[PDB]
Parts: sequence; C-alpha cells; structure tokens
Amino acid sequence: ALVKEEIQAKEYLENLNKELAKRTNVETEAAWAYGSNITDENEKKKNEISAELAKFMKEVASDTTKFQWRSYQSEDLKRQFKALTKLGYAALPEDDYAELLDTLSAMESNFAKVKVCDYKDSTKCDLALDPEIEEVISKSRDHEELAYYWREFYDKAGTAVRSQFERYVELNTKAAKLNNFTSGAEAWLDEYEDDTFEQQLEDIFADIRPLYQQIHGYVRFRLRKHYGDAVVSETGPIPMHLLGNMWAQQWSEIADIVSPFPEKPLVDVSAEMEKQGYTPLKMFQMGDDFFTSMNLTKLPQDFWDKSIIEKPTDGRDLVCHASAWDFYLTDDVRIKQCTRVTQDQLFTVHHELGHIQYFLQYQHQPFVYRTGANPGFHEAVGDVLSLSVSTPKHLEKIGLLKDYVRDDEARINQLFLTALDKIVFLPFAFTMDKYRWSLFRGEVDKANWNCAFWKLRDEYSGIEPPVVRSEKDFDAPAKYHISADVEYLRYLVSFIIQFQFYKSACIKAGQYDPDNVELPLDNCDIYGSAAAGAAFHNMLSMGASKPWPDALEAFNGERIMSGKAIAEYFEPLRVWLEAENIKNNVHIGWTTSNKCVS
Ligand SMILES: *[C@@H]1O[C@H](CO)[C@@H](O[C@@H]2O[C@H](CO)[C@@H](O[C@@H]3O[C@H](CO[C@H]4O[C@H](CO)[C@@H](O)[C@H](O)[C@@H]4O)[C@@H](O)[C@H](O[C@H]4O[C@H](CO[C@@H]5O[C@H](CO)[C@@H](O)[C@H](O)[C@@H]5O)[C@@H](O)[C@H](O)[C@@H]4O)[C@@H]3O)[C@H](O)[C@H]2NC(C)=O)[C@H](O)[C@H]1NC(C)=O
Ligand SMILES: CCC[C@H](N[C@@H](C)C(=O)N1[C@H](C(=O)O)C[C@@H]2CCCC[C@@H]21)C(=O)O
Ligand SMILES: *[C@@H]1O[C@H](CO)[C@@H](O)[C@H](O)[C@H]1NC(C)=O
Ligand SMILES: *[C@@H]1O[C@H](CO)[C@@H](O)[C@H](O)[C@H]1NC(C)=O
Ligand SMILES: [Zn+2]
Repeated sequence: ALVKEEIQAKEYLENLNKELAKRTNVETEAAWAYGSNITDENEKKKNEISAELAKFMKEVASDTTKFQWRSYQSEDLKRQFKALTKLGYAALPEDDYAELLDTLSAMESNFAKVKVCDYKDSTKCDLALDPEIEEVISKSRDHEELAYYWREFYDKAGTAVRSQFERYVELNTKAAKLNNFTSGAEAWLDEYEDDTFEQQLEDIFADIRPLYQQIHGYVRFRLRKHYGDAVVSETGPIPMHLLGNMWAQQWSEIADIVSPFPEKPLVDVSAEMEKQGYTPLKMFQMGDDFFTSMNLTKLPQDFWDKSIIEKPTDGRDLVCHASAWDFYLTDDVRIKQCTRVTQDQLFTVHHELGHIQYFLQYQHQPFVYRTGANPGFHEAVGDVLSLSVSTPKHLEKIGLLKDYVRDDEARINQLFLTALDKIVFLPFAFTMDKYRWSLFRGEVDKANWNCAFWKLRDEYSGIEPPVVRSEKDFDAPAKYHISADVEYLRYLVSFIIQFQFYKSACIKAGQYDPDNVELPLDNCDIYGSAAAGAAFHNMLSMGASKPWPDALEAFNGERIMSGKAIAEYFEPLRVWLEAENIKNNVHIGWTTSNKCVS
C-alpha cells in the first residue's frame, strides 16, 4: 500500500542523494584535474569516471519505476523522484556515451589549445586567446590587424572541429529522444519548467529590441567617424572585429571612441587598479568582502587552498575560460580563473563568486536540489553585485575612481557604457541558442550550417564577419560555450532577471527611489546591505527545491520574469539616445550581410 511505500521512498531518496553527491564528487575531481591540466591521461580519467557515473544513473532511473512516485502525497518527494528520472546523456548506450564524451573533449581541448602567429612576427606562434589574442582585439584600432586575428582564431577554434561538432549534434539528438524530448532544444528548455518559456523571451526581447537598434545605429555612426566609410558603411551590418570583442558580445572596450560625451569622464578603472598594485588575490578578497558585507557567507579555507586564480607559468595546456566548481561535500568550492588586473575582470571575479555563494547557500539541500532555481538564476547572482561595483558610487568608495563629477553628461556616458555590455549582449545570447536549437531540431540542412549561424548574427545583432565566409568555414565553435556544450539561454535569462534582483535589492537597501533624484537606480550600491543580503539568503538557500517562480517570490514577492526592470534602468538613456540619433540624422537598421556565400 501507498502510505507505507511513501515512507520507504523518503528513506530511499535520503540515502540515494548522499550517494549521488559522493559519486559526483569523484567525477568532478577528475574534471577539475583535466581542466587545470590538459593531458591525454587526464582526459582518459575524466571520461572513464563519467562513463561509470552514467552507468549508475541508468540503474537509478530504472529503480524509480519500482516506486509509485506519481501517486505520492508529498510534492517534495515527487519533485525529487522526477529529477532522478532525467538521465540526459546518460540515457545513451554505453558505447554511444563513450563516443560523445570523446567528441566533447576533442572539441573543448581544441579550443583550449588554439595558438596563432604574431601579426608582425610569423616566427612567434604561441599567442593564445587568453590573454594574447583578446588583448589585441580589445586594444588595437588597426582594422587590418584586427581582421587578421579574427580570421586566424575562427579558422582554428571554429572550422577545425566541424566533423566533431556534427557527430555531437547527432548524439545530442539521440540522447534527447531516448529521454523522449523531441530534440536537445527541448531537453535544455526543460530546465526552465515552463511550456511558454520561449514565447516569454520573444516577447521580452521584442520590447527591448528597439533600444538595441538605437545603440547599434549610434555606435556605427561613431565608428564611421573613427575608421572612415571605406571600413564602416552607414547602411550595412557593423564589421564585428571593430567592436572590441572576439564574438562582438560586449562592446565596452570601444567606449573611448563611441562615448556620448568624450570631454566628460568615462569610467575605466584598470589603470588605477595597476597603480594601486592590485593582484588577483586582492580582487578575490574584495569580492569575498562584498558578499560578507551583505551578511552573506564567507569563502571557506578550501576555496583559498585549492582555487587557481592566476594562469600557470609552466608550459602546460589548460582551460583558461573562467569557471566556478561545486564538489558536493561541505565547503569544497573552487574557482579556476586566469585572472588579469582589469575593470571587466573585477566584474568577472564577482560573477564567478556569485556561483560560489549559491553553492554555499544550498549545500545543506539534498543533492538533486543542489543547483540553481533555473540556470539563469545561477548566472544572475554575481552580476547583481557587479552592477553596484560598477557604479561611480562604489568605485569612489574603494578609491578606484578619482576626481569624478557626476553631471548629466557623465551619467549618460555611464549608462551608455553599461548598455554596451547589458543591452548589446541580449541579441547575441539569444542567437547562440537559436542557432543550436535549429540544428538540434533538424531545421537546417548540413549544407547550410555555417551561413545559418551568420544569418542569425546578422538578423538579431546587425554584425558580420570582417571577411567573406562560406560553407567551407564553420565558425560557431569559435565561441567557448559552443565547443564546450554549455547551454547559453541561461545568460539571456540572467541579463533580464538580474535587473529584477538589482532593482529589488536597491529598494530594500534604501538605495533606489524612482521619485528621488538623489537615488537613481544606475548609481545604487548594495555594499554593506544586510537587507539586500537577506533577500539573497531567502532565495539562494532554496536551490532547486521549488519551481523558479517560488524562488523569485522568496526574493521580492514576484513570480513573473519581466523586462520592466531592465527597461526602467535604461530609460534615461533611451530618452537621450532617441533624441541624439534624430539630432544627428543617424541611420537605423541594416541591409542583409554579403559576408557568407551560400
Ligand atoms: C519513452 O516513451 C516510450 C514509449 O514510446 C517508453 O517505452 C515504453 O515504456 C513502458 C514502460 O513504462 C513499456 O511498457 C511495458 O510494456 C511491456 C510489453 O511491451 C512489449 O510489447 C510492446 C508492443 O506491444 C513492445 O514495443 C515492447 O518492446 C515489448 O515487447 C509490458 O509487459 C509491461 O507491463 C508490465 O508493467 C506494468 C507496470 O505498470 C504499472 O504497474 C503498477 C504495478 O506496480 C500498477 O499499479 C500501475 O497501474 C501500472 O499498471 C504492469 O501493469 C504489467 O502488469 C506488467 O508488469 C509494460 O506495459 C513499453 O513497452 C515501452 N515501449 C513502448 C513502445 O510502448 C519509455 O519508457 C519512455 N522513456 C522514458 C525515459 O520515459
Ligand atoms: C563553463 C562556463 C562558465 C562561465 N564562464 C564565464 C566566464 C562566461 O562564460 N561568461 C559569459 C561569456 O563569457 O560568454 C558571459 C557571462 C557574463 C559575465 C562575465 C562572464 C560570463 C560562467 O561562469 O558562467
Ligand atoms: C599534468 O598531468 C601530468 C600527467 O597527465 C602530471 O604528471 C603532471 O604532474 C601535471 N602537471 C601539473 C603542473 O600539475
Ligand atoms: C545575518 O544573517 C543571519 C542568518 O544568516 C540573521 O539571523 C541575522 O539577523 C543577519 N544579521 C543582520 C544584522 O541582519
Ligand atoms: Zn556564470
């Protein structure tokens, strides 16, 4: 009978969760060792442990059918059982799973091992993306030099893994169907527990899209004045190599040439960080200080002992792309970041520490609940702090911003600088998964895979490659997350909901009042606010124990994902920019790109 069985089921889950945490610890350790030190030996070890865990998960999923779990009274027990039925890749036959793991490490290691030759020195060929190539992309205003590094990187990080990517799509699809999802798109979207999630994002994106078009138009106008009309046309997509980022996902590196008021201050604290002798250690300690100032959890000793916060100086290959790691015990959490002393890196440190805080907040939960309310929640945490860290208010407090006068023009500069990151990112992030969804769903023929990528980049972001590409190239895997099989929609969700969290935290902190000119949202600093921290504790401690609207409700009483807050933040910019584009007769929109030959 069911009453007795539900009691047995509760005991079953309690033991299984603890077992899963312990088994996952071992897989995570091997994954950490490989990421910190890429070798054929470590790859083999990582993949063999994963195969072992997958086999165990199959048995778990099989064992769930022995319990009448759908018949139970407890919503909590039913939720835990449902989590256990979701095998993902582990649903694949033994041999297929092994092949997928081999395909995945082939792609990630290719990306991590990319090296190009110096533009000026063809004998020096040890330039890696992080930091050598990214430094040129962020700093050079030599458009031909930029185009050279763009092509070299995309050819090596992208085109080189086409065959592996193709097999990955096939096996990803096979896995999704074994879990009875239509494709990997539906498998990813399942994490958001909402059958209208795509439509919701289309609706929010459509509301913010006109502001992006205005920013795009103004930036193109300003780039024409810098590079001339031979490099940048008035009516075409912007050549992406001029935007200060390898993937044109963030344009903040070219703020010095596109800022609304060039004679007024533009916040760039990298030089002052170097002048004050900042180190990666100091940056992480400052991050820790921010969290604890909000009455949140201090970084444990394991973090400091085990984390890698600087790029190793030996000859070894590693994944430098920053990440945060949960080892599923108590207080064993780590970051691996090839940290540099820059303003954007200070934000990246806080982003990564946001993941760590989430790990610590929910580590008391049963294993299946030791993850974000949804993937976007996990990405949002650290960005909420970075928003306040980025304010002139905060940067003055820590002595990184000196002799700053916050007049109307300086405010517009700062709002624009923020938008070059936050608004610009939105169409980018959407296209990363729109692309992969379309491949997963079988909506694009293999003969059209490359130009399908560039078509989306054109349609949504109005950017294009610096040189003509074709189906002989394969450019998508040149973005880390595409080579590394990391879902990207989490970041689109994050960039929307982080403003919901930020607005609410600022109101709680007494730092934002819409009717008070002295408390604007764009200058809110939540440092030292226990009240804002209390909201975070209430939400983060839940992990995935409840559907995400319940986690949002615990933060601020709301249950709906909304673009209201991000629009509210940027409203003063929207008003000024619409007027400025009209003042300057700025062309808005773009013709279809000629840069991908079918
Ligand atoms: C993805 O979707 C798949 C369907 O498209 C699904 O695959 C199905 O899973 C079913 C298991 O839930 C499975 O059903 C069993 O079928 C057995 C016979 O199947 C044969 O013939 C089929 C064609 O006629 C072939 O396709 C098969 O290959 C087989 O040759 C039955 O013998 C079996 O039965 C037993 O189990 C049920 C248990 O059900 C419950 O039992 C409790 C008792 O505790 C009851 O209280 C409760 O009410 C309920 O009845 C018993 O009722 C029964 O007495 C037997 O013990 C069972 O029906 C099905 O075969 C399979 N394939 C297909 C094509 O249907 C995947 O599972 C889905 N994947 C995921 C991850 O969800
Ligand atoms: C395995 C990928 C980890 C990922 N790594 C970071 C560096 C990352 O990829 N990104 C995303 C990116 O770099 O594409 C944007 C996101 C916005 C804040 C700064 C860095 C964040 C993460 O921590 O979410
Ligand atoms: C990297 O891994 C190799 C074996 O794969 C090991 O011998 C070596 O100690 C590791 N290097 C470092 C710097 O940890
Ligand atoms: C700090 O957090 C604890 C719970 O973690 C809470 O009880 C306490 O009230 C908080 N401190 C302040 C000053 O609010
Ligand atoms: Zn993240």
